[PDB]
Amino acid sequence: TSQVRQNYHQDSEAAINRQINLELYASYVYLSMSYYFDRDDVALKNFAKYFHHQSHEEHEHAHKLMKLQNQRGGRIFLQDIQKPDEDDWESGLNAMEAALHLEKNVNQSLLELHKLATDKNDPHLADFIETHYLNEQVKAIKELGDHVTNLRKMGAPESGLAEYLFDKHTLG
Amino acid sequence: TSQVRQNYHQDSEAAINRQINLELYASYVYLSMSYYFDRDDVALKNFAKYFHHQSHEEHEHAHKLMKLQNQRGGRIFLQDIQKPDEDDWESGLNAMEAALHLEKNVNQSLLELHKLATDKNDPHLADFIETHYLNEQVKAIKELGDHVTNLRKMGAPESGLAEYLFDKHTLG
Amino acid sequence: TSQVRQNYHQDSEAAINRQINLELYASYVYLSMSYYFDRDDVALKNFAKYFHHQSHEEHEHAHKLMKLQNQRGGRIFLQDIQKPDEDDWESGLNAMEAALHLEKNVNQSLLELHKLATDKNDPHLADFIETHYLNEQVKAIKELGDHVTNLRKMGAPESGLAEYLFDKHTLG
Amino acid sequence: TSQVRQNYHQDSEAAINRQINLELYASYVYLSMSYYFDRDDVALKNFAKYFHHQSHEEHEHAHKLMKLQNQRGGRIFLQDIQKPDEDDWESGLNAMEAALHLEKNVNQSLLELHKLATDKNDPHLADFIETHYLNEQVKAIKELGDHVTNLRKMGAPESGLAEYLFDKHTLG
Amino acid sequence: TSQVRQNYHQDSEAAINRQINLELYASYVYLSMSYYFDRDDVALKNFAKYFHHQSHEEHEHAHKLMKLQNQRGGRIFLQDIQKPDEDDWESGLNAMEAALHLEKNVNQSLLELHKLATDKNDPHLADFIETHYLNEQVKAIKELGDHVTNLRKMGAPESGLAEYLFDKHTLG
Amino acid sequence: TSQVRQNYHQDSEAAINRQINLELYASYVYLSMSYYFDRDDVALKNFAKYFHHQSHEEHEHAHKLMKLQNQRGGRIFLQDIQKPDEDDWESGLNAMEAALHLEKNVNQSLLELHKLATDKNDPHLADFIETHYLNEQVKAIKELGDHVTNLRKMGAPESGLAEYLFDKHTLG
Ligand SMILES: [Ca+2]
Ligand SMILES: [Ca+2]
Ligand SMILES: [Ca+2]
Ligand SMILES: [Ca+2]
Ligand SMILES: [Ca+2]
Ligand SMILES: [Ca+2]
Ligand SMILES: [Ca+2]
Ligand SMILES: [Ca+2]
Ligand SMILES: [Ca+2]
Ligand SMILES: [Ca+2]
Ligand SMILES: [Cu+2]
Ligand SMILES: [Cu+2]
Ligand SMILES: [Cu+2]
Ligand SMILES: [Cu+2]
Ligand SMILES: [Cu+2]
Ligand SMILES: [Cu+2]
Ligand SMILES: [Cu+2]
Ligand SMILES: [Cu+2]
Ligand SMILES: [Cu+2]
Ligand SMILES: [Cu+2]
Ligand SMILES: [Cu+2]
Ligand SMILES: [Cu+2]
Ligand SMILES: [Cu+2]
Ligand SMILES: [Cu+2]
Ligand SMILES: [Cu+2]
Ligand SMILES: [Cu+2]
Ligand SMILES: [Cu+2]
Ligand SMILES: [Cu+2]
Ligand SMILES: [Cu+2]
Repeated sequence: TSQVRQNYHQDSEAAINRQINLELYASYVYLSMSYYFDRDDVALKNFAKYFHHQSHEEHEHAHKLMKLQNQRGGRIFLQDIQKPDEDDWESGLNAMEAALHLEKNVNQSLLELHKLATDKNDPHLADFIETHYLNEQVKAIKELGDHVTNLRKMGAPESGLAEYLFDKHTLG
Repeated sequence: TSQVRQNYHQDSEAAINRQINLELYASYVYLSMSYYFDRDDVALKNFAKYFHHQSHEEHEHAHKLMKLQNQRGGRIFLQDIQKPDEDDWESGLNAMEAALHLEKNVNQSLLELHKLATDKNDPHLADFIETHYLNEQVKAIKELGDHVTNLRKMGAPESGLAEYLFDKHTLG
Repeated sequence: TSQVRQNYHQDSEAAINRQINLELYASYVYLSMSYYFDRDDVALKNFAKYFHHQSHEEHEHAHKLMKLQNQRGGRIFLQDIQKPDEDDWESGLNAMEAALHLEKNVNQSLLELHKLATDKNDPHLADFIETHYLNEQVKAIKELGDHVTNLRKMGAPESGLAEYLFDKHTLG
Repeated sequence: TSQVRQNYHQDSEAAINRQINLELYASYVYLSMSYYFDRDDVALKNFAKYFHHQSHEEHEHAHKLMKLQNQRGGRIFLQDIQKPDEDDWESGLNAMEAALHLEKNVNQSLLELHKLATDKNDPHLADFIETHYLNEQVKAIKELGDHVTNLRKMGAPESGLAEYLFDKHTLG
Repeated sequence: TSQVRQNYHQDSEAAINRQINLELYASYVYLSMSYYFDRDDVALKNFAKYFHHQSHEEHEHAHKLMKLQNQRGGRIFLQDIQKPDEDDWESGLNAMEAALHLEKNVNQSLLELHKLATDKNDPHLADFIETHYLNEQVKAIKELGDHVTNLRKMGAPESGLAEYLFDKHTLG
Repeated sequence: TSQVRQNYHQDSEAAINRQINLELYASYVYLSMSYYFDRDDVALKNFAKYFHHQSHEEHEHAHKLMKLQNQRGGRIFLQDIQKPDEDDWESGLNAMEAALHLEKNVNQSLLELHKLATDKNDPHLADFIETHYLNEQVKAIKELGDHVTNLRKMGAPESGLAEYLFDKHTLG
C-alpha cells in the first residue's frame, strides 16, 4: 500500500483506470475525425481543426486522471486504446452526431464513477469528478447539440453547401 | 566543357532545359486563368488573385532550374512558351480541374527527371528535385484537389452562387 | 482512386498506416513512462517531464504521417494502440534503456519503409522519410545512449542518489 | 458584345492582343539575358540583376495591357511567347545594344498602336498608351543608350576589365 | 559495438574518417592561402579575408562529420593533416584556380561517399551527404568558377591592377 | 630579403615556423579530446565544450604567429599537423592530465623561443612572446592543474559520478 493512500477504495482505483482508457479512446476518435476532414475528397479544414482541438482536450482529461491516480496512491494500469468504430465519418453532420453520442457515453461513465465515489464515501474523488469533469461534459454536449442543430437546419448532410458554410462561419 | 562541370550528364542538362520550359508554360497557363476571372462576364477577383499567385510561383520554379543549370555548368537553351490549351476557362471549377491536371503533368515530368538523375548517379540533381520540387508538387496537387472537392460539393459549376461564395470564403 | 493520387503504391499506403500506428504506440510508451516517474514511490519529476516531452514528439511524428497519407491520396486506417510491455518501468536507467530499444525498433521500421519507397520508385516518399524521420531517429538514439551511459557511470540503478542527481542536473 | 464595351474597335482589340505578346516576348528576352550573365564563364552579377529587373518591368507592361483589354470589354487571346533570337549574348555591351534595339522595336509598335487609337477616335486608348507606355519607352531607350556609350568609351567588349568595372560602378 | 549503432557499415565508418581528414586538409590549404595574401609582397587583404572565411567553412564541414561519426556509433580515427602542395600561391588567380581544383576533388570524394552509402543501403548517411555537403560543393565550385572568370577577363595574373581591383570590388 | 625585414634572424624565422606547427598541433589534440567526450559511451558534453574552446584558443595562438611571421618579413612554411598520440583519452581526468602535459611542452618551446630572441637581440620578438604567450601559458597550466586536482580529490577516474558532477558544476 502506498504511503500516500488514504480513503481510496480499490474499486475507485479500478474505475479511474477504466476512465483513463475511455478519455484516451475519446481522444483517438477525435483524431480520426480530424483527419477524415483533411481528406482531399472531404476538405473541410475547420471541421478538421475543431476535432483536432477536441482530441487534445481529451488528452488533458486523461492527464488529470492519471495525475489523480498517483495523487491518491493508486496505480496506473493502461490498456489498449481501441480504434474508433468508423474509418469513414460520412459527413460533417454525421461526425457531430457521433461526437454527441460519444460525449453522452463518456458522461454516463463519469456519472457512474461519481456514484461509486459517493457510495465509497470518497468526497475528494467525488469533488474531483464534479470540478473537472461533469460541467465540462455538459458544456461539450450542449456545444455539439448546437452544432448538430445548425447543420440540420441548414440542410446537411445532403447540402454540401451547408457543411461548407458552417465550416467557414461557425468553426472558422 | 565548363570549368565547374562535374558528374553532370548531357541527358540531365537536356532534361533540365525541358523542365525550365514546362515551368514557364505552367506560369503562362496560370496567367491566362488569372485574367479569365478578371473578365467583366466572369468577375471572380479572388480566383484571379489565386491563379496570379500560382503564376508567380511557377516563375520561381523556372528560376531555380535556370540557376541550377548554370550552377552545374550546363547551358540554358530556351524554347517557345506555348500558349495554353484554352482561351476560355469556362468556370472556377473547370479552371481548378485544369490546374490539377496541369500539376499532375508537371509532377510526372519531375518524377521522370528524378529517375534520370538516379540512373545517371547524380545525387546532387536527385536531391535538388526532391528538396525544391517533389513536395511542392504534392502540396499543390492536394490544395487543388481540396478546392475541386469544395466547389463540386457546393454545387459548381451550375451554381454561380457556389463559385461566388468559394471565391469569398476560401480564396479571399 | 483519389483525384490526387500519383505514383503512390498500395504497399506504401499500407506501410504508412502501419508506421502511423507505431508512432502512436511510441507516444503511449512514453506517456506510460512519464507517469511511472510521477508515482509517489519513484518521484523523479524531470524524468517524468522528459518522457512526457518525448510522448508529444511521437504524437507529432504520427501527425506528419497522417497528413502525408492524405497528401498522397492514400486512406488512413487506424488500428488499436497497444498498451506498453510494462506497467512498472523499474528505474530511470531501465526506462532509458527501454526507450533506446524502442527508438531502434522505430528506426528499423522507418528504414524498411524507406527501402520500400525506393523499391517502388517513390522519391517523394523516400525524401519524406529522410527529411522528417531518419535524422530525428539518429538524434533520439544518440541522446538516449548518452543518458544511459551517464546513469550507468554514475552508479544507477542501484544508486538512488545517481538517478536523483541525473534528474536534477541533466533532465532539469 | 461585352456589357462594358464602348467605343472600342475590333482592330484596337486585336492590336492590344499583339502588344500583350510583344511585352511578354520582351520579358523573355531580358530573362534570357539575365541568366547569360549568371553563367560561370561570364559572371557579371549586376548585369544579371539589371536584366532580371527589366524582365519584371516588361511583365508589368503586359499586366496593364491585359487589364486594359478586360476593362474595355475586349477579349484576351494569348499566343506563343517566342524564344529570343540568341542563346549566347556575347558580352555586356552586345546585350545592351540588343536591348536598345528591342526597346526601339517595342516603341515602334506602341507608336503604331497610338496611331490606330487616334484613327479610330479612341482617346481613352490613346491616353492609356501615352500615360503608361510612351515615356516609359523613351526613358528605357535613353538609359540603354547611356549604358552602351559608357561601355564603348570604357573599351568594351574587348576589355573584360571595362565590363567588370561597369558592372560594379553603374549596375551595382 | 556501440549501443547506438544501427545500419552503419564498417566501410562507411572508414569513409567518414577519410572525409574528416580531407575537410581538415581543405581548411589547412585555405589557411595557407589566406596568409600568402597577408605577405608584404602580395598585400591583398580581401583575398586574405576570403580564404580565411573558406578555412573556417571547411572547419565546420569537418565538425559535422565528426558529430555524424559519433551520432551513428562509429569511432573517430584522426590522421595527419598534410601540408598543402604549395607554400607560394603565385597570384590571386592561381589561388582561385587551385581552390577550384581542390573543391572538385572534395566533391569527387563526397560523391564516392554517397555512392557507398547507397550501395550499403544507408539512407540516413546518403541524406546527410546530400543535405549538408553536395549543394555546398556545387555552390563553392560555382563561386570559385565565377571568381576565376572575372580575374582572367580583367587581365590577371599579369595585371597586378586587375587583382587589386578584384580584391576591392568583389572580395571587399 | 623582404622590404620590411629588420633585425630578424633566420633562426628566429625558423623557430616561429616550428611554433606555428606546435600551436596547430595543440589545436588538433584539443579537437580530438572534444569529440572523445562527444562519444555515446563517454557523454560528457561540458568536457566536450571545454576542449573545443581550447582548440579554438590554440587556433588563435597559431594566427598571431603567422601574422608575426609576415609582419617581420619572414616566410611561413607550414608542415604536417601530426595526429594526437591517443585516439581514446580514457577519462575526464586523463584528458586533463594530458592537456596539462601538452601545455607544459608548449610552454617549454615558447621559453626556448624567448631565449633565442634574447640571444639574437630581438626585443620585438622577445616582447611578442612575453605579451601574447608566456602568461597565457601560465594561466592555462594553472587552470588545468586546478581541474586535475578537483577531479582527483572527487574520486576520478574510478568514480564516474565524480566526472559527471565536475562536468556539471565546473565546466558547465
Ligand atoms: Ca480492437
Ligand atoms: Ca504554338
Ligand atoms: Ca493488447
Ligand atoms: Ca519559335
Ligand atoms: Ca494626353
Ligand atoms: Ca495625356
Ligand atoms: Ca607530409
Ligand atoms: Ca534526399
Ligand atoms: Ca533529401
Ligand atoms: Ca604522422
Ligand atoms: Cu494532435
Ligand atoms: Cu473527456
Ligand atoms: Cu469529451
Ligand atoms: Cu504577374
Ligand atoms: Cu512548378
Ligand atoms: Cu505548379
Ligand atoms: Cu500529454
Ligand atoms: Cu517517432
Ligand atoms: Cu521516437
Ligand atoms: Cu524573375
Ligand atoms: Cu515594355
Ligand atoms: Cu521595355
Ligand atoms: Cu571603384
Ligand atoms: Cu582562423
Ligand atoms: Cu568542405
Ligand atoms: Cu570546400
Ligand atoms: Cu571547432
Ligand atoms: Cu597555444
Ligand atoms: Cu595552449
